[PDB]
Amino acid sequence: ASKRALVILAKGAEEMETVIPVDVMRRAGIKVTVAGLAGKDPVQCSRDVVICPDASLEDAKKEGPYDVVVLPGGNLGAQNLSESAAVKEILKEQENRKGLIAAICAGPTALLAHEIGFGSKVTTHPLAKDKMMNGGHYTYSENRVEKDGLILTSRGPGTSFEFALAIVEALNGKEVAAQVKAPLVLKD
Amino acid sequence: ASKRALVILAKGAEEMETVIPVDVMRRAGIKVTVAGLAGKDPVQCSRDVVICPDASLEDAKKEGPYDVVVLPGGNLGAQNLSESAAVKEILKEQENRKGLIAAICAGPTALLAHEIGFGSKVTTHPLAKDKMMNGGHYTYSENRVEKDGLILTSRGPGTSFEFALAIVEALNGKEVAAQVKAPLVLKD
Repeated sequence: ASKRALVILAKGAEEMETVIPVDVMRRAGIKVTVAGLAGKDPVQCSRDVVICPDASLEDAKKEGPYDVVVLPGGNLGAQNLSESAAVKEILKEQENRKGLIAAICAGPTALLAHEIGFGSKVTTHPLAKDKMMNGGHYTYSENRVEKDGLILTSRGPGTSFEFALAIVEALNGKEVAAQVKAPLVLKD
Repeated sequence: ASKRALVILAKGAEEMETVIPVDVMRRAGIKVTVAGLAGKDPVQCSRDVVICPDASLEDAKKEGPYDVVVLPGGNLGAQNLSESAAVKEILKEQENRKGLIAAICAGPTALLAHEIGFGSKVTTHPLAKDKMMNGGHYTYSENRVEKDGLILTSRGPGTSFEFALAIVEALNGKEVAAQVKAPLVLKD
């Protein structure tokens, strides 16, 4: 009866956008797997923070399904996500089974690369808007967090807490999100 | 001419309170050393995120002085900081040379353990107030970020961005803090 979350961690990911959702989701009682795109080895994030993943993506792939798949941002991280065929397969499968897909900052651009969720309203970092909108396959929003159908997107490192709590509310409900939020000492 | 920051990372530290200041300080051009209290080996944070430190504290100790020493929170992390004689020596030396000391959430309780900065106004997580105030050696503030003399404190994971930007403003000035803040997409 435990919800499961997959966070895909590639070289160049924004470490804040990785750690905040993992931490908050685990506070909400969600079982989170931090999966390394390239294997089990430690991952050097964009600001040189080095994180050890829980598992390789190859192994985590075999322990699904997940109630949410989480794509952090970081320009080089998102580019690595966008080029990986394993990500394509994971995302296409999640879309087909109507599971939640969550991406933040530059992360949503991996959705375009993999032809995921065309027609949805999405947001990105302002600096990633042009890339996301190439072809007009999505409708753009400037909301700090945007959720359309099963696609949940957010704008940047500074929206990471709101992004993570939206995932919690989607998986575990508004009351759990509220309970997890209070000890964090967020402003609003 | 490069400012230097030491972040002391112990088992049980709050990983969000560790990664956010490191990332933001590096965006501000500060040279940050993430130093592991127990050695160079990977550190399991409070929500099971595993971070690889840049160096052992023993080695980082020899490459000072630092313009700021940063104590993350997390209840067990702060307890490990409070029990370490190496932390005592590092903090006492930083106080004597009038360098900045920054602690967040439960981190400030290590200051009391090590008799650092008595008489200053400080804040903590609400749940750590009673511990910090044992003996009446500090004056308590409920401000989200508090700075009195060379002691900079903050309240919780949700204040981590404001805490980190206050460090930047203290070391590099208000204009650099403002430049680093804009791409983060913070609300206020």
